[PDB]
Formats: sequence, structure tokens, C-alpha cells
Amino acid sequence: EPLYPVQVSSADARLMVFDKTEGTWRLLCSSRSNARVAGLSCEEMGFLRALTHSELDVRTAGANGTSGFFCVDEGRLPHTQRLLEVISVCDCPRGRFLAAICQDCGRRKLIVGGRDTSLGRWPWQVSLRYDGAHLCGGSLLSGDWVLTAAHCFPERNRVLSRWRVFAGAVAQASGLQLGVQAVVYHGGYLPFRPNSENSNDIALVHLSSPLPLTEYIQPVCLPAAGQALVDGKICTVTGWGNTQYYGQQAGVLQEARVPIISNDVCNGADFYGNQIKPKMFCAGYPEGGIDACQGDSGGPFVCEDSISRTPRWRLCGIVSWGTGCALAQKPGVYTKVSDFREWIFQAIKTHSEASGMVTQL
Ligand SMILES: N=C(N)c1ccc2[nH]c(-c3cccc(C4(O)CCCCC4)n3)cc2c1
Repeated sequence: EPLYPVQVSSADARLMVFDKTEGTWRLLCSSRSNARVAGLSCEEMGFLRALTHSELDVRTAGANGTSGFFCVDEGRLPHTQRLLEVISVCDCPRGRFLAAICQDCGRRKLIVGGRDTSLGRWPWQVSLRYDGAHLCGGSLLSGDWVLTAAHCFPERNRVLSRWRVFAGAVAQASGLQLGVQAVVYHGGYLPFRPNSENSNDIALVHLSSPLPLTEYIQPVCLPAAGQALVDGKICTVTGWGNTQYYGQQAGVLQEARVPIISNDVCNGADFYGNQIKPKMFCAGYPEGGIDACQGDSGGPFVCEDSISRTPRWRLCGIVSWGTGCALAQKPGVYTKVSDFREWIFQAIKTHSEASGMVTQL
């Protein structure tokens, strides 16, 4: 597990960044911009936000395994997308440094050809229902925000008073069921605007009230900044979708394990013939048999790593589309979440108070 270059102490929340030139960790020198440095640092690592921050003092706190300090270029800060771009080594005379409490995520506090799952195993999984029926899955990013697919909201399914967000249970008939205040969908999603090309198949659901965080309801993390999708890696897709294309929805949330498939193979004529656009990837088996399906759309494709020095699940894909379900040489296609990190943050930063359907290019 090659560590992410930005870390946050589980003990006291100190932020630490890696020095390429020396192999050491350095603290971040406190400054007038502590708040954005905090948020930016959480964003960087793949957490949604900094809930709170504070100043620590090396006289009362210890270096705790760090050699010196980085300083943040506050002029560049508000315009950077990368923390690693705005820091330089500095003396930090006053020995005061930054700590940040991030919105925790990716951690447990306990579909075709998959298995019945248990409660708390996938606590970010939500069911998105219109008029009483399950149409789509989604993934909690906080208690009030859900990441799902744009295609879940075509013309007829745009009356928000009719959507509900079901969380906290794995059986469809069990749990908490809340309203929706807004939907921010991607304006680069050509079909919503003919019909087209499924790039930018991504939307955010803002619930009219936040869910409690429990052992059954937790957010997922996001891919950290610059984090690559690793081909062949086995990740997990879950949902209440159909267990055969021409079948019934699962009554109990299912899970299935599927490897990432390189675009080399997936774009191949044997497979998808150049239909796999660069913000999409495929996952599944050349043989077929295990796949997501109708009604898993919007739900989580999650991959577990240890790059934050503790095991974490991160939402690497969103169930977008496929030609049938579980077909040999037709794997699942997913939205590449890492490619929409700044879009997710901008949307939430901009449309937090909005109501209705909002387009964000
Ligand atoms: N093999 C796969 N991985 C895969 C993934 C995702 C998939 N969605 C569908 C499909 C087919 C007909 C209608 C729909 C609706 O999207 C259902 C939700 C609301 C709008 C209409 N989805 C197939 C399919 C296959």
C-alpha cells in the first residue's frame, strides 16, 4: 500500500504531507487561511470536507514522527485544485501547525450472480424510490448528500416530492426514508438535454434533511487526488437491481465481486468497440455471469485500499450502463468517479441551498 502523500492523524487530527526530497513527513504551518487549507486537505485525501479545524503547538503537542514544516502559498490557495502545488518548505518560526477533522468515511462501524448481504456491510448504499418503486441506487457522501447517476432522472421522473431516499436497511420492506430537496445533475450529460453517448452520467441528491450517522448509515470516501484506477483489481458492486435482466428486483441488497477491466480490452471489438469513453471504465468477467443490472444504476462500485494508513472503501464507480446483464464479453460500464472530484466539490459548494433540478456543467 503506497501511502497517500497527505495524511491526517487519527490521534489528534494533525495534517502531514510527504517530502519527496527527503523521505520525511512535515507538518503544515498554521496561517490565516487555516480553514481552506483544512478543507482542501480533506478534499485531497478523498474525504468530502473538513468539519472543523484547529491550531496545535509543537511545544505542547510533539512532532509525533515529523521532521519540520511546510508553508501554504495563500495567494495561490483559493485557485488550486491540488494541495501539493501550493506548499513549500519553511521554518514556521512560531511552531504552530494545522489540524483538521475531516468527514469520516469508507469504514464499517459494526445484481446478477451475487449474494444476499447483511446490515452495516455497505452502510453508504441507498435506495432511490420514485412513487413507491425502487428505480436506482446511490451512495451516501455525507448524511445529506447522495452520489448517483444522471440517467435516474429523465423527463417523467423529475417531480422531487415523489422521490424518497431509503437508507439503514438491506431488505426493501424493512430503516429511514427521507425527502429530496434538490438534484444537481451533470450538464455534460447529453441524453438528459435527444436521445444521444453516456459520458458524465453522474448526479448529486440533496436530501431535505440529513440522515443520522449510525452503524447502518455511513458515508463512502472518494478517490484521493490523482488516485489511479488499478486494472485487474477486484472491487465490489452492490444494489437492489434485477438478479437476471428479465427478472425481479432483489428483496435483499446484493453484493458481487468484479475486477476492473482495462480499456484496452474493453474498447476492443470483442467487447465494446470504442464506446468506452475516458471517464468510463468497465468491470466484470470476460465470461460474464457476475454483473450489475437494471436498478443497480446509480449505486456503488467500491474498492478498498490502505493508502490513508487504515483500511477504507472508496466510491470508484457509479453503475451507468451495459448491453444486457451478465453477458459474456459485455461487462458493466461505470462512471469514473475520480474524474468528477472537482465537479462534486463545486456542486456542493455552489448548490447547497438550491431546490429542484439544477444543471452543473
Ligand atoms: N450490465 C450492466 N452492468 C448494466 C448496468 C446498468 C444497467 N441499466 C440497465 C437498464 C435497462 C433498461 C432501463 C433502465 C433504467 O435505467 C432503470 C432505472 C431508471 C431508468 C431506466 N436500465 C441495464 C443495465 C446493465
